[PDB]
Amino acid sequence: SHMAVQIGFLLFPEVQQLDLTGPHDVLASLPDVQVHLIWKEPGPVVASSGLVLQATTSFADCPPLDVICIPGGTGVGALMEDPQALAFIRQQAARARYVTSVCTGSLVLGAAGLLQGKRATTHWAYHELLAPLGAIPVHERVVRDGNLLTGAGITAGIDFALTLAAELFDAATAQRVQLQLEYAPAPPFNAGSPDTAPASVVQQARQRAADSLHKRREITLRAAARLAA
Amino acid sequence: MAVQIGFLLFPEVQQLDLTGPHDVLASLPDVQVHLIWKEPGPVVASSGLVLQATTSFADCPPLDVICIPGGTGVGALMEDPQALAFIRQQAARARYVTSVCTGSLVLGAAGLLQGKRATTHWAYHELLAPLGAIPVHERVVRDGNLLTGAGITAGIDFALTLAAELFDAATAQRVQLQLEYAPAPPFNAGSPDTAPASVVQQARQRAADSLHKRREITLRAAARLAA
Repeated sequence: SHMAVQIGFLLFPEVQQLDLTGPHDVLASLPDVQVHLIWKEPGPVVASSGLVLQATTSFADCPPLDVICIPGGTGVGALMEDPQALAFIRQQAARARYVTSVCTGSLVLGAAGLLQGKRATTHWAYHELLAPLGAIPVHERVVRDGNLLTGAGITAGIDFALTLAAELFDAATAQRVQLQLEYAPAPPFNAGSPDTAPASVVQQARQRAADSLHKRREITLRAAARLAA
Repeated sequence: MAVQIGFLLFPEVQQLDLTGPHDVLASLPDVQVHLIWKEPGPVVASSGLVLQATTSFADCPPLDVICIPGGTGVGALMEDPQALAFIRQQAARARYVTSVCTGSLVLGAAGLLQGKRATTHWAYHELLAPLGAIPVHERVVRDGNLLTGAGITAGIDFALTLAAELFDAATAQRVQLQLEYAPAPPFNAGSPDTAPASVVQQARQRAADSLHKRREITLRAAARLAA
């Protein structure tokens, strides 16, 4: 309807698609919501896995949003230095009811200046990059600070979206959606956190990310310098 | 030599049934993932999210794994002879025949659950028995080379289970850590056993019309298998 809650996800090249599609299916289950997928122009955008998604609106045509949500992925590094994307995020955040992200999407919020003095989380492997952007880093799965909600790595988007559902509506509605999604997880292994995974697995995860971390650290410090000037 | 994994992408799919497993499995080495429909091109999910099929039935390579997601659109598939014949064609040699949520009802309509242990979404579980399955109330059920997952989000648990079977435990653990899949749901309402009674009543009330329509489709599909 024309009174629908307006929810917008930034959809960018090399996004981690589950960061977006998990929350999307949770939030699209709520009453009278309209969901936008936003990029520089409508059309196909290819996720890091090769899955093709479709942006529904441009920055210029996007209506004022009640919720803005930034997913993460390999493509965040480019977004952290994209003045057009950062300007759009800041404009929408001025009036959004909730300003949100999943995984390394919080680094984009940081580059936009929206984490200064705020508690936030991100993917476990990139958590150290929050502090240079002014955030108070919190090692929890879903972190709230006022109208800022941030989720941790990839699959945390589902827990994040159920938390957001309860704030937009109420606990009963969020529970109904949880039941419809049969979200009673039973992972076959206990390796979802660096604290519980086998040490051998964590060490490989850290080394496989080392080059990306060093590159993102330099981008992060450039973005921080632009906030300081 | 790459492992060929195919998902059936159909109109009115529940997209998370597909996109959850897709991001898990596409993270593995030496795999190629296909999104299959009658023709390549856009296919709109039940939420309005637009996905893109990458291959037609005819161009799909022989699959190591076939996976049927669920959603509103399964009712049509259960009486679509082309889709059912394609599924049987690929199941004949696939190493694994699989589904998530109400995708197992499509496997049932194709005749592939006869005498097998299987699960589905909690609200439609009663429809497995008329399709010949032995219904099991577990989140991921394996019977030989058949793996079925329960409702929607069970696809993530299903996909990690499958990853370990295709490769090994260490490979599945690496992917689990990259996905930071250590869930901490904000409520305990993911199962009819644990949700408040008021929430269960509302969820059942909302599913009632779909369940009735699917009771009727299921009995026609079963009668075809019998005749």
